[PDB]
Amino acid sequence: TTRNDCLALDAQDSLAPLRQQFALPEGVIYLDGNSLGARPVAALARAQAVIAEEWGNGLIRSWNSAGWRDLSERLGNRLATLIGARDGEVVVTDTTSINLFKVLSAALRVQATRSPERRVIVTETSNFPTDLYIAEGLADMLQQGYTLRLVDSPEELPQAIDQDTAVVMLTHVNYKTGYMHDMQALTALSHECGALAIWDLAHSAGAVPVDLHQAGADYAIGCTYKYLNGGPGSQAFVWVSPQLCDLVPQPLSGWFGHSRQFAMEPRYEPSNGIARYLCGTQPITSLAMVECGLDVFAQTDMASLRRKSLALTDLFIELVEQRCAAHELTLVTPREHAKRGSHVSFEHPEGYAVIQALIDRGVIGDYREPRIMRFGFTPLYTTFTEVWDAVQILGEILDRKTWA
Amino acid sequence: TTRNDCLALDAQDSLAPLRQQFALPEGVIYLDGNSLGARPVAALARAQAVIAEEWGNGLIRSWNSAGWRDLSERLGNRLATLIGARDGEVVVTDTTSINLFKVLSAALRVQATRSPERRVIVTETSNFPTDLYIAEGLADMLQQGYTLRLVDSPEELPQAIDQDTAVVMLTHVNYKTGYMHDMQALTALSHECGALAIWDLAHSAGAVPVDLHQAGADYAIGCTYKYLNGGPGSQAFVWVSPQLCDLVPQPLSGWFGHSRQFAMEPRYEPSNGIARYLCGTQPITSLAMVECGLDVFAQTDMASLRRKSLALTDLFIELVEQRCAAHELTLVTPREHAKRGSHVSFEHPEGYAVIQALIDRGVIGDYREPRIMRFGFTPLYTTFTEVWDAVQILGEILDRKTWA
Ligand SMILES: *Cc1c(COP(=O)(O)O)cnc(C)c1O
Ligand SMILES: *Cc1c(COP(=O)(O)O)cnc(C)c1O
Ligand SMILES: [Cl-]
Ligand SMILES: [Cl-]
Repeated sequence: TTRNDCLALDAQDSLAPLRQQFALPEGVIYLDGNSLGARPVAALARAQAVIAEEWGNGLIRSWNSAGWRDLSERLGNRLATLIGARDGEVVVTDTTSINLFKVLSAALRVQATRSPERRVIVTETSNFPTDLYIAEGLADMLQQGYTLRLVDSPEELPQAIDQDTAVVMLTHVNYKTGYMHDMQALTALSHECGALAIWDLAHSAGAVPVDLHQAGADYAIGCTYKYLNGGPGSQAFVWVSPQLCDLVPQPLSGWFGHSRQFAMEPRYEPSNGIARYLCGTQPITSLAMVECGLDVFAQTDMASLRRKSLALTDLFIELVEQRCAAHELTLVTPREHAKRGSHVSFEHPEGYAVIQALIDRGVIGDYREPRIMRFGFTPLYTTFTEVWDAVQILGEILDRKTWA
Repeated sequence: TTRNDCLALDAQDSLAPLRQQFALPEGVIYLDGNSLGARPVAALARAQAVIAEEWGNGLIRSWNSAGWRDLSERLGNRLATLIGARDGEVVVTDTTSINLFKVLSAALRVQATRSPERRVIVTETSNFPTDLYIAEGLADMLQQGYTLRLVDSPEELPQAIDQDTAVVMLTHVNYKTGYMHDMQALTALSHECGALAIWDLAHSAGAVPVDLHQAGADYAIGCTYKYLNGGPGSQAFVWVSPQLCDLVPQPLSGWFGHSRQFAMEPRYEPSNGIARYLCGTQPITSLAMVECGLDVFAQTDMASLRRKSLALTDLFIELVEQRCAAHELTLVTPREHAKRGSHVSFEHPEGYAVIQALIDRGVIGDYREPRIMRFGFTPLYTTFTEVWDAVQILGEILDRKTWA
């Protein structure tokens, strides 16, 4: 592959116009949109309106006159289009850690009636730390004998899922390796074994095709600030299968989840449907900007984005081997597309130092322990040519030992 | 009292210059800053910088290069100055409902070791609904025999607090009546009885003098979007007495509360101190604007604000009686200052209709069930003359039966 081949790929790229809907800083090749999505141009004006007009002038009236009262649900309805969910099934609220607590609590309470004695939550050792920590906090508070089974690889999951399994809790795309689980198959296997399946979509929603209904998933959660480009710390989302949602309340039972059809008397009464997963007053300025990120996706579809994403990661892996073969890089992301998300990770003995030398030259990925260099490929605003230019900078750094 | 007396009060008002630090809409007399605080002028430019510069240009780098990593703690440190807390004791994160869940869980777990068999959480029937609902959700998830004792008036609290009381959970200023508890005395009595004391400061922080250390309080939570003027749905805060903080973990154990001195391995390890009450990634744009509200308070103190607040509520009550005596208004807020917060509530048979007729004329309070008309007085940006003008509009409405 040559630079000219990459320039041609960009010329043929039907998604090219969508890049213009983002305000990217000059000179930067941003390969960390899997950790903080780049900014849609419209986010600035949207926030200016929330602040100056809705808050500043409307004040408390804006709960009605600016639509704030149903923002979590309208945003959920938009996001649903990207994950095989329907209207009235998704809300955007709180954070991924919090939402996981809500659905894991709901799942264990469903299984306490259905199948008591089931006490194990199966997951992976390399799961995103907060998912582990939240599951550990919940189990520690409940007692007992709720315990966590950490499995050291994806292939060991089937033997760890058995009659003792209350819940299988997995992040669909591994935050370190970029390995992608087969959602439908691991869900079917969880159900076969009697367990409910909870999927963290942080590295999936807006990155790869997801269809929660088709997969038979029970609960899901994820972030809007990564591939969905919602802004820094923008609120997470939660989806619950209509089969399960109204069976039990979730424990973070704040007033926004109270039924809207009856007055707020001393006794909590949950809303029918997903609105029961609402809790408290949401940071509105940050919440409103989620819309700007979602709006860009409306101009294409996840099949088209998946296609460009695979072309970008294929190109990155190929170019790194082509240009940097004579250095000590080890691919940790699967070569096989069905097991691949939208990022690529290489290990390197001085991976931290190389990542910082790259950042020092405007090529921004990130470092994960141990020794992993992670690069996210975001087809909405990443070009093929900038992949070439990024690898050339990496090659220059490695050849010159700039990292030292 | 006359309008000219009010004009003179404004001329003598040493706090008058602080009003100019808020961008208020023309023609509005805003008496709902106890529900959504008015906008500091600086909030717009602050958000513009977060969006355009920190997010848009800095991207993921801003976790370091814009201070995002310690924002919750720096904001907590600022807020601490207003509630008798010290550095390293307060964080601004999540919402009041969520934070209450964190501290109530911590309190019950402390009491499960200290004094098992204690199973009652005492509170009031007229407590803000979400506080009740969160306590109900937690008790319902734990089991058992955790139960809630709802007390129908402030004077009935002493007899409800006994040897069975794990926790006394109270909102310091009643959201409906504006009645203010004696924090120090009810805390002392809770401790005398063996209970821990949790105080919701939603209608207290930034409104009345608070000193959590002097009061001997165990845990506290509150909002930044009311009297602290942080913006719509701006994040809540939580304080924990240093005596208790490190005794147990709180159950919403997300990664931001992990110790910063050690790597993020599979096992959660809480930070020493208040940082353990952090959980997940916070909505940064909304969080940053909390600073603008806190900054105004730095230019005065809570004694001075308390003084002007009492002068405003005294004036409102007096003017309403002076001008509206011949109508069916019933004062529900205590006349006695030591039992009074910073708002005034009147009951009226058609209270809802009167509140909307007032809103229709730009005088904005709110309606609480049943039949309560609530008006918040915010000395940072409320003038004495606008109190006069508001009452004159109320008088015109009542005389003409405009509410019909
Ligand atoms: C305003 C208020 C709340 C708000 O709760 P959120 O979870 O922030 O919506 C809670 N409790 C009390 C007493 C309040 O006054
Ligand atoms: C990004 C990410 C999170 C973030 O959690 P917050 O509570 O939003 O900070 C959680 N889990 C996974 C798998 C992630 O990729
Ligand atoms: Cl990540
Ligand atoms: Cl309120």
